[PDB]
Formats: sequence, structure tokens, C-alpha cells
Amino acid sequence: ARVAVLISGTGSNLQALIDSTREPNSSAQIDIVISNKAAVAGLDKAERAGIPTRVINHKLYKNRVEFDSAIDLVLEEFSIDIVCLAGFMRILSGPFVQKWNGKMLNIHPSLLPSFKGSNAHEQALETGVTVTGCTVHFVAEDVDAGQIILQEAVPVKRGDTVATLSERVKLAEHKIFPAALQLVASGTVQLGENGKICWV
Repeated sequence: ARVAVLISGTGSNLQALIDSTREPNSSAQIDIVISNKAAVAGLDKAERAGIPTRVINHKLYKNRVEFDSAIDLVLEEFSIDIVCLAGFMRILSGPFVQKWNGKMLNIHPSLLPSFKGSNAHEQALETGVTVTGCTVHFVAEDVDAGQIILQEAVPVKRGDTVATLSERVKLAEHKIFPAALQLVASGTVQLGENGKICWV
């Protein structure tokens, strides 16, 4: 399966995905890395791996449905089968999420039914849970509510801050994101017709 990773920052998860797809048994290949910003060091890691990089910029023109179309064009140019959101800070339009239904993966820093949103760690700490984690799921129109592929629980330690807890959860992210991409790319897991995850 041909893969495109959309980033917006450092992209630590991108590196994990790059290392994973380079293994001989990987059923996925990363062909294009699309960045939201044009500075972020995610593009550099892509370059070091010899992966085509390419930017966009909202400031360049139009509404939302357009910006996504500018991306979708690059996706068509490279014949992409699967999309991985690796720290892509920019909501997608309803049509784009429609076009790539069951073909776009996202990693969220919480045991998902809980703490949906962009500040999951702050919520977890404020709520006082002793166990949190991360989730890889198919992207649906309903934010952070697509079908769950994999999850990994991570303990919260007393005195934890966003800096220390995110660091611990990040180690779990580097494990399940690549594993989930392999499950989807190999055809082992797919968005089920009954709406639920299907393990063939």
C-alpha cells in the first residue's frame, strides 16, 4: 500500500513510521510527506529518508474545502492508498473525510472514548485519572470518534505534568501507530460495513 503522512511539526511519529515501513516485511511504503507549515523539522526527517516532501499554506488561497483539495491533488499525483495524520494540526473538511473514509489513520493521546480534543493530557491530569494512554483510529467526520484500531494504556504518575506524561505516552504512540498502519496496509484490518472494525 502507498502511504502519505501529513505533518505540521517535528514529527516524532513520522520517524517511527519511516523506520517501520523500511523493514523488509512492511506492507506499507511512505511515498509522500505533506507538511502544513513550511519550516517544521518533519520535512527534514522525510528528506533524510529520501521521501518526497511538499508544502501547501492556507495563506496561499481560498476556503477550507479548497486547502484539502490542494492536498488531495498531491495524493492523486502519488497514487496514495492510505493517509496517516501524524501531528497534522488543521481540521479537514467533511468531503475530504468522506473521500478517504476507512483509509486515513490518526493517533490521539488518550484512551479515546475519554478526553477527545487537542489538549488530552491537560484534561487527563485535571480529571485525576491514574491511567491514560493513546489511540489509533480511522478518521471520521465526527472528531476523534472514528473506529478504534489499537490502543495502549499508560500510567499517570503523581506529580506528572504535560511535559512528563506526554513523553511517556509518546513511547506508546511510537509502538501502536506503526503497528496499526501495518494492520491496515496488509489488509488484516479494515473499516467494517457494519461501521465497526473488521478483522479478516
